[PDB]
Amino acid sequence: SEIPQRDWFPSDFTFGAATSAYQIEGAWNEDGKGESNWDHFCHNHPERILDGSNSDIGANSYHMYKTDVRLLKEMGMDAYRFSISWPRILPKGTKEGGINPDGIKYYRNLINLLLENGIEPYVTIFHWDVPQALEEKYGGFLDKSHKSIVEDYTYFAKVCFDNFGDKVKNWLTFNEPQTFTSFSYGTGVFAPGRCSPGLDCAYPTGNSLVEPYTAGHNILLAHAEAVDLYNKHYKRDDTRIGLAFDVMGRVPYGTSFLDKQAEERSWDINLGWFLEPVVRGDYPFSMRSLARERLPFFKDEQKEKLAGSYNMLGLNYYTSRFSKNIDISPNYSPVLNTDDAYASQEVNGPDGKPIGPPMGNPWIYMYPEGLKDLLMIMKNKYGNPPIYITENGIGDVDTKETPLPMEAALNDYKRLDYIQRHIATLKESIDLGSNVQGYFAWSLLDNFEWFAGFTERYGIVYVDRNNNCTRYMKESAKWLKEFNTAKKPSKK
Amino acid sequence: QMLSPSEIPQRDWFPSDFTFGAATSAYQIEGAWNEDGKGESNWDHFCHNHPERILDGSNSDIGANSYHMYKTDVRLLKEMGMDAYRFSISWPRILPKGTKEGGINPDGIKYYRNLINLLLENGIEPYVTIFHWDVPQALEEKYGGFLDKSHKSIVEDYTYFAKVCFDNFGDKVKNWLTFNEPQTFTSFSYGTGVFAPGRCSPGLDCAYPTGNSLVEPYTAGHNILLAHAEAVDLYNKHYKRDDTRIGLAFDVMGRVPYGTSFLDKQAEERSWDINLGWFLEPVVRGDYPFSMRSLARERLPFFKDEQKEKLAGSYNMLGLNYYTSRFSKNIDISPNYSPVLNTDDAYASQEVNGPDGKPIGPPMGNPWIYMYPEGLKDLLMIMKNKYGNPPIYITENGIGDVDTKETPLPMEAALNDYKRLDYIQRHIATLKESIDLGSNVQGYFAWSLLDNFEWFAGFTERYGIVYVDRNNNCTRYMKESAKWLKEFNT
Repeated sequence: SEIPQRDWFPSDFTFGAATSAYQIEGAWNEDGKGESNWDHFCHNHPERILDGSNSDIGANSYHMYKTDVRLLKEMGMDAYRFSISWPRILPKGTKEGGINPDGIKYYRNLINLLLENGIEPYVTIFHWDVPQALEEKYGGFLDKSHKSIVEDYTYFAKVCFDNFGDKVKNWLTFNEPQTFTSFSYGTGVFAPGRCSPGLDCAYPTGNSLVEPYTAGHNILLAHAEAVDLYNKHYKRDDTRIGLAFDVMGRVPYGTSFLDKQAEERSWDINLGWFLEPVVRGDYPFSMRSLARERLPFFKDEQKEKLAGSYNMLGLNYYTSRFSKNIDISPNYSPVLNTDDAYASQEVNGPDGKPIGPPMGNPWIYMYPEGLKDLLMIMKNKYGNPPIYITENGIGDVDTKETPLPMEAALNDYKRLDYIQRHIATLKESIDLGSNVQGYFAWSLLDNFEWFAGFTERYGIVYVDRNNNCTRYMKESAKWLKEFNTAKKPSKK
Repeated sequence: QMLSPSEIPQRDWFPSDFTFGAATSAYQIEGAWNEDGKGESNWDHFCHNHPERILDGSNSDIGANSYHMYKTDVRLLKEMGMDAYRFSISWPRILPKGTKEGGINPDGIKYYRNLINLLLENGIEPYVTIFHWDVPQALEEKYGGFLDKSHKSIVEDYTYFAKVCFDNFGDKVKNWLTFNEPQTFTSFSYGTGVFAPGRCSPGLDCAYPTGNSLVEPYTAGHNILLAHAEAVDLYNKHYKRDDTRIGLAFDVMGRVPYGTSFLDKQAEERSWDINLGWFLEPVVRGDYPFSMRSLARERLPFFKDEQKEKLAGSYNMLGLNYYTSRFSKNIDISPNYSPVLNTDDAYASQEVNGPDGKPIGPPMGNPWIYMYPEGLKDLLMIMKNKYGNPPIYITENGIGDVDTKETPLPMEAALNDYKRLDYIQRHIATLKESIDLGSNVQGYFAWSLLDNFEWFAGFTERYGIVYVDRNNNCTRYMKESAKWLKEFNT
């Protein structure tokens, strides 16, 4: 059968689940934790969240992590990817502000419990939760000096290396810098909600063509400094560090050679943006030729620290899009930073049919082939470095007007089928030379899905918010459980 | 060097309808530069006023004296069994003042009709290049020729010259090429300035460093495209017959990524674009390559919709002048780098020697030709897979034997041109390989039926398959290459 079996993959292969701090933790202002950009955004603009909710409680994992670890254990996961709340560790976001003991202890307890149970931690240092104190001091990642945020982020990473480096062997400095920059300062659907005048976001007094690039540049400088620090004082033979990129596969809209060029520019604007800098030390050629002065140059010293600043890389894959060419002409001018790719990303092809089957929410269309394309690109174009699919899954719609019955939410067969197909694609990719080494289902738990609030459940484990956030294994989780039971069965 | 007799191309390797011929250009072989009322050209002017810009300080006042010896040229073509002969028309020989009001020169019309008729008499099909770099000096002084900032005068004057050609030769000519190597013409004439009028950007070494190597080449190229579009429109609407065809020929050097980095693949891409796509894409889809627009920006003119419409599909066939290839190496956009020449807009260095230190192919003698037939195959695959697999003619292919005063080439050695024969045989063989791969190539023209004036190289290079003794009344002598071609076609 083509249904994935654990013996399809090497003994060393890794299978886990993933979450992020703001999305599952709760205890937003408990035990000294400082306010983050998201606490601020949700509390100030509930109307910018689909269901007007916030993650004050989320999945209450700050108090229920032991149940989280138990389920991970029961499912036989090899690893668990989670993030550290910058403001829970440093309430004022700086060294000056001081470290929060309860924050350090929370993560220390989680990490130790995971390891004791034989589950390897894959820690995301920054998963979009910027301490509000930094946002107010210098705009956080919008820091025009390119110094303040780099120093503050670097110290944050230092505190993580100092307090957890003896137990953590896998680090991810940043999660989806492209989504973060483009959504936060481009379309403004993410905190702080900035965008160009004329666009519909909470603060249409920004610049979608510039701020996303300013933020991205500071993120890359911060990543380079943190990795430099790591390699000089905390690096160990068995530890790895990198970052995770959000990536949607790209496929030519039509047959014209122009759509092939459009496709290339789209991989560039989405993946290339942050990938090429850590691979070779600079932005993709296409981006420098189109964004021009809006895309900052790197000093030679920065280019050096940037090139090769990873031991592994994560890819968060969910869907794909058809790329359609847009010619450079006097009748076209970019509005969003993503418009600099001179191509429109389409869900539907020229025949009026979606690239793949819709999975339920507004943007996820199933197209496993896209993942294979992505892996072949990493293999053939970017040196075939160690790759971990740090995120993959779907969100089941559940709203007040369209309630999702718990029994139906638990019988998540679409998610199961989707997960199985992507794991199968990983096997096909491996048989073609891909250096992929692990897979993480996104959302061990149903959680706060940013601007979607609680309208989408991505968990393999159901969280009953109506009843003390009690957890319930869904069919997907149960299949993963049997899948992980043994590396190599006997009889699959 | 020169291998296996079982590899030697045979005529039956190609379809009965395939076309094999030789090629020349007006200024290079005609001579009679000011005879029978012929007007002065940009090249007459350049060679006369700037002999130091020509390797041996020569000029083509006589060339191969084909204006008078064309009957012998036809004879040789006939003897070699050539199916066709590609030659060009001298704009100034037809229109001394390059304009309609300047009048048509009856002696010019006569000359070409005699050549064309004699060719057809001997069963040789004429392939006529309308413009082969010889602009009437009168137009150059009037508004700068293709530098016309109005983008109207030159288009009108060229369209009229084209009309005179269609009117007076269209009855016998069924194969037209509007322009020869537009990229070479624009870049060399206004970029590096090695070609007449010899303009370049201030601070650069050329006869007239008062131009702009980042704009003039594009202005000229833009006018050339508008001129081509107009001429083609005119042709289709008044001269096009079911059995006649029109197009143009592009100069093309193959491009191979320098190293294994994906960056060199992209550099190779931009290079094919700046060299070939610059003029190919406009005639294929009505606009310049995306890469060029993203890099040259406003230095690359926009087309009016009416023009994009006339440009798109303005050809029934396409010519490719192929001689060698280069390794393309990436150059990043940065505050430390600034383009100087229009060709620098491609952000890539063109290298002869690869990362292993070996030349892309064996040197053929002159300073730039390295034998790499595989590059021709790469080119035909691109044409087939990316640009609609249109009918293709290799309108130029060959090598130039160095023959200077310092190091004179013994005539006997000049005639035993085995290196050229080898090169010719290998590229023809490559056409057979490309055909088996789906290429829609329909013909091959060895460049230089005769040793001629090789532009800034003067007479230091002999590209002919037929030797021309300029010392003894420009007498012609068959070289080994010609003798093999004779056998090939028989």
